[PDB]
Amino acid sequence: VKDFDISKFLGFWYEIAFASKMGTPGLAHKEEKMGAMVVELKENLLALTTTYYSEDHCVLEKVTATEGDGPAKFQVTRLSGKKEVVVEATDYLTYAIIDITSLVAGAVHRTMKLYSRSLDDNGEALYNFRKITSDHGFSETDLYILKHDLTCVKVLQSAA
Amino acid sequence: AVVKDFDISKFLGFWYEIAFASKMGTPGLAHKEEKMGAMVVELKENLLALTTTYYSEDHCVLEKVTATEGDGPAKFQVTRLSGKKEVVVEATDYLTYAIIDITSLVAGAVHRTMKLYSRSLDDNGEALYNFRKITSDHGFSETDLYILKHDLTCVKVLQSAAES
Ligand SMILES: CC1=C(/C=C/C(C)=C/C=C/C(C)=C/C(=O)O)C(C)(C)CCC1
Ligand SMILES: CC1=C(/C=C/C(C)=C/C=C/C(C)=C/C(=O)O)C(C)(C)CCC1
Repeated sequence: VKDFDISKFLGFWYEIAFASKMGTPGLAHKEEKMGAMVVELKENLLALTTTYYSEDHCVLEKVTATEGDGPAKFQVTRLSGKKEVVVEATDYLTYAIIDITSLVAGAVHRTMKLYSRSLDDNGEALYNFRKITSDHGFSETDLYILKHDLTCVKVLQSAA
Repeated sequence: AVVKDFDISKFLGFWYEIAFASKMGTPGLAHKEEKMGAMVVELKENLLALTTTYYSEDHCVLEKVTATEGDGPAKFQVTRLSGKKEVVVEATDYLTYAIIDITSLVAGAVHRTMKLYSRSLDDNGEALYNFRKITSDHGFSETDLYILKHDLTCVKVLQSAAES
């Protein structure tokens, strides 16, 4: 996305689907639980709190992202384990498809996800996710549509 | 029928179950573990012999069953000791997929289930898109759709029982 403006993406986002190779497984173992994300802007850094299911438990991760050479490219430096997240597509109103490249201590991981402001009528967004991820080298076998168990969402709604 | 220039000749053989809708229931789907479902369609004479596999938690079940035509082209009737089923073909491109509507009678649940069959395991994009639109205007929420997990353990048992 060239013309990007983060004021528009602040807040609570529901993780609808992900694609991973890768697955182982993671997420879930058984049963899958849905994930979610909170985007805040904290002192010119993007402060982020995600939740997701991981072998028997709902993980909560709080992270910081610094903007990386314009537009919709962000970078998360973990203990010298980088992640690179790019906004691939967005209609600026209901959904955003994200591309994550992470280096988890040697291991490279290439993830794509579909976030949505809503748990309902995500069909157009889902169809675009399937076109874009096949374009990025993922097959149908690599896409996971999250089951609508909300336990983790609810945990994140409450606080952190 | 709902599609009206249907010929079963076009639909014989192997099909994967890609998604279903049930209300819501739871868981449903399946339970745990989702295991991919599938079907073999055989034309005996005056009868459609169908053999299905699905995960009934402890194992993959192969179930063989018969269907007869029930006036109007795309409509079939299958009777089981559990109840009768009216299945109708709602949509098809005649080449890669079919969306089926099942009105069931299993001892009292006047329920419907819609299922998406496909010829293939990839490039189901447009079929899935359609399926979401049709299930939507038939009373189903996104919550009621079940996109099947690509675990193929039952499927390979179906393929192989039919293969050899
Ligand atoms: C969801 C989302 C966004 C994501 C931002 C970041 C920073 C995502 C990081 C993801 C990681 C780091 C995932 C992982 O490791 O699984 C932005 C604000 C672009 C647009 C609105 C929706
Ligand atoms: C899949 C499929 C077809 C299905 C036929 C029948 C007879 C389905 C019965 C389903 C039941 C009886 C399901 C259940 O109870 O879950 C036909 C040949 C129309 C078109 C090609 C794909």
